[PDB]
Amino acid sequence: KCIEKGIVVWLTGLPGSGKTTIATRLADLLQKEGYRVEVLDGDWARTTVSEGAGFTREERLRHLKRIAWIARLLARNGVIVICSFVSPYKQARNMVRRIVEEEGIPFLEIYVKASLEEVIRRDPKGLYKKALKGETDPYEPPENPQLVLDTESNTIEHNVSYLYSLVKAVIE
Amino acid sequence: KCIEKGIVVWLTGLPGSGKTTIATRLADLLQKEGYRVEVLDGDWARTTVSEGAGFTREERLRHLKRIAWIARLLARNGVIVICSFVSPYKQARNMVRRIVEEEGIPFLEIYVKASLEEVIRRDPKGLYKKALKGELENFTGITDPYEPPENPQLVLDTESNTIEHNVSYLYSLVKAVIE
Repeated sequence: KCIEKGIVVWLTGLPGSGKTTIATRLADLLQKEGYRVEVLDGDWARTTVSEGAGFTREERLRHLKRIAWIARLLARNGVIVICSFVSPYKQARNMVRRIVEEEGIPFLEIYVKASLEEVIRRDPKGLYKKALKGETDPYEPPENPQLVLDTESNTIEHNVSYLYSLVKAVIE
Repeated sequence: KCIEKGIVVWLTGLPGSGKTTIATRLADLLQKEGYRVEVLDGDWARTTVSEGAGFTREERLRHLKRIAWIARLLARNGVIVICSFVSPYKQARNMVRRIVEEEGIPFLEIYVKASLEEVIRRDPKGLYKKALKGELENFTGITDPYEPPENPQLVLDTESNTIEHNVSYLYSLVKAVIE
């Protein structure tokens, strides 16, 4: 398919909330339909555009602005860009939104909601190793997310379906 | 317009050689013909994707590798990516080429040729302003001897030919490659 303008889908939520799997399944659906799609996540970024440590808030902010700009270039060239980043800070996410919206590109902020208690209770191993590896910063939910995907009340498939519906309502 | 895969046109040369003027004029030509085009240059990068980097040789590399990836992503989605950056080192440019070619994307290294004395002579006012405000270490013409490409896909002699002749010459190579 050859659409003039794409969109930016921003998945924000706690690590372990299952953001990437949702992003991944969404991408498969859209690609199968002929859409140009790019999934951008921290794993990818760490080795490519954001390689070079930095966990200071100044650094993460520079990292997020960079992602925002990359999503803006791709979407303005017809790509559906799906971003999966914890992006815990509201102000940071709002800065990302403005960069994308300045281009006239739709910015769909998706809150992938999971409970902090449940995420740590199911992964004591990971918490422990993050403690050993050098891991105070509370997650700030969106004030106006275009969608909230409750990963605990619904199945991954129904959540993917909810997101796919919104995407199509926007791009079709 | 719609093409399956784009290309990466990498302009390399000394600051002041005319790289960016060439990039923009070429970009204007292709867009007017309906192609999806993005011009990536240092001034843009400096306030966006590479906004807070120093200028150490390792810092510049991180930056160039980053540009190579952004270019690769755009190009694999049908975009003609025209790049104009300060990349005096062959190794650095070879690393950029590798990243692009890996995706199977054509990488055209264009040498915008102008001597060091020539770019200095061209812009006295500019030399003085960077020096007076201490924003040198950027004018790599001296701080980092430029290493010409061993085998560029094209050479644009900015001393012998006009910008019109050169933009037109680059445009023919680009059109020959994108079909």
